[PDB]
Amino acid sequence: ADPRFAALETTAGARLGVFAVNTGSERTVAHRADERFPMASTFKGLACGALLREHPLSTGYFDQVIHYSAEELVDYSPVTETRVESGMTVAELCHAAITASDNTAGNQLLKLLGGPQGFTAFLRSLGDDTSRLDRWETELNTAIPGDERDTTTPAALAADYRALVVGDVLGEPERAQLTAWLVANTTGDTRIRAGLPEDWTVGDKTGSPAYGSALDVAVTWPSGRAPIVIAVLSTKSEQDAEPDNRLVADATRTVVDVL
Repeated sequence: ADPRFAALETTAGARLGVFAVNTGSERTVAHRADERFPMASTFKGLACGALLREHPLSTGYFDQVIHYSAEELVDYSPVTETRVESGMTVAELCHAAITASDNTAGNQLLKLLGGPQGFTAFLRSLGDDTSRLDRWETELNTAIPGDERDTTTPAALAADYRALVVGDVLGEPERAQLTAWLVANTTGDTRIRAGLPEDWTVGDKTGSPAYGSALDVAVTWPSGRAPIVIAVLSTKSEQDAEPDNRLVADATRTVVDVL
């Protein structure tokens, strides 16, 4: 393994999990890639993918309006709080869940999927027998060390995003829309995006649960080359620790250098 990852995590006082795959050559880079970390808001992109697979755009399903109540609003609901009166279409909830990380939007997608259990069943349907979602927003962010609830691994998370964005799990309109939402993410500018060459196209989904956790998963296209899928998950030993965005960016640049 490349010694940069051990130095990165030791200096940052964090446990660092990395998995990246060049989908053209199949070369990989892995550090703690099979260890569990919180999945947290990285579930939101997968939940959109699950709904897109269960209800293709051509059915009209994404045009229906969900009339969620004000009582269902949880902490950090930047879009959904502004639309309680009118409701939001499923497509708008997906946009909010991915690009703004809206927590009520995430719960609304979970409801349509049959809750955390139905979402986890979708992960199994991708061949992911490791990741699991157990709770709703915002309890799923507790990130207690050792607790397997609401966890993934760098390798499993990368595989799932690869299958939905690069691979052929979804139909073509659904794959394109999921890709567009990830590329339009607004929450990731200091994480994986900050470690990549400026010219690469990037779509990503972040999360920042407790225990100083900084998570990001991305698909990136170097100019005219096959995409690279990158998962970088980090967490710390103290509940109230500070997430380290620059750790995610630095691990990403290390991946670029190795691949």
